[PDB]
Amino acid sequence: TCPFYKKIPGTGFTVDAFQYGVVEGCTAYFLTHFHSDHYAGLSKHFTFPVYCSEITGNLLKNKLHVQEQYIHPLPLDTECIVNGVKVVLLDANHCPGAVMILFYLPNGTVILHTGDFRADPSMERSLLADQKVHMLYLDTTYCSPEYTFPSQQEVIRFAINTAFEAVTLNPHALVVCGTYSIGKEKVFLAIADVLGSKVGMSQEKYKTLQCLNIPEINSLITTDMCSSLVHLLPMMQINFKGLQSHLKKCGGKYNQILAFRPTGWTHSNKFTRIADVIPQTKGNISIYGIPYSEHSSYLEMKRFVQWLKPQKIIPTVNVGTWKSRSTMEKYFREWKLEAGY
Ligand code: NI
Repeated sequence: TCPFYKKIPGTGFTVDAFQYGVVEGCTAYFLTHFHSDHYAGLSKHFTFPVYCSEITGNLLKNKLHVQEQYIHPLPLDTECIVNGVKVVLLDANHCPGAVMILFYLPNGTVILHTGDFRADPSMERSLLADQKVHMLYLDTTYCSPEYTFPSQQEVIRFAINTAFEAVTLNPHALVVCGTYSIGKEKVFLAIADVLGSKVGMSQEKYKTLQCLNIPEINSLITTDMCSSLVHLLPMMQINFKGLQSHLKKCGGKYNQILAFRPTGWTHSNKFTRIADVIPQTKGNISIYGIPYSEHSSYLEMKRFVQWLKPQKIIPTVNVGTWKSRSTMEKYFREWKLEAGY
């Protein structure tokens, strides 16, 4: 049974609600992005209309085999009528194809559903500038002041400078980057660009990347592992055992691995600056955990919400415990008292 925070009142619409069977009264199922917790339940046997971005619809057709007749891609930043209701899709600054959804209800209420997002001041000059929002369905993943991390640009500068120094010292070093979903592609693309290499990967991951409308992608990635000195592997394999085993497979081309695990936040964020980050090392293998987030920090979230001034907030993450729900409600009231709405 579908929870209340996935239903849009006064419509036949749901958001990210594919794992509940046939939802009573639902005429259109929206999908914000192609991450497994959000598409859980979709498959080639799905027979109701799915609304989404073009990139999400490429992934639904090629990776999950959803039939074409049920995929309804919408352009971004463009007013569209769906089943009698005006909607707009906005870039969520999350993974490729991820959107926020503005719903203009027939009674005059305006609802923003952020999906998953990383708030940015550039959103203050989108189509959100133009009118008031009554209800905000908010990605609260990091809604507590302990959740701090650097800008994505600082993180990428650290990664590129670390990889370029290692491989210039030792031209026989291999760079490996962990992945387990779409998102965070800038990590491995920026490192391969400074090294003058294509990125090598499995046929399954190549297929996924070919769905993402990245400019000049054919110049950047390959399935020919032997030709490349930046490899992608499953995130589960980014450990000393898994990396040893991969180095065996490269036919004595390499004698060192430098590996990256883009995580979200970890408690090593509470003490260490990005500049001061060091790897875990065993023999000729070194592993860096780098804090590349595709969700809002606490401060980015608070800025967005204090600018938007919604009348009501509905969290969509961390909703399963009374302690989490009470913590989030306290911060919402602080923000509102401080800003005066
Ligand atoms: Ni996500």
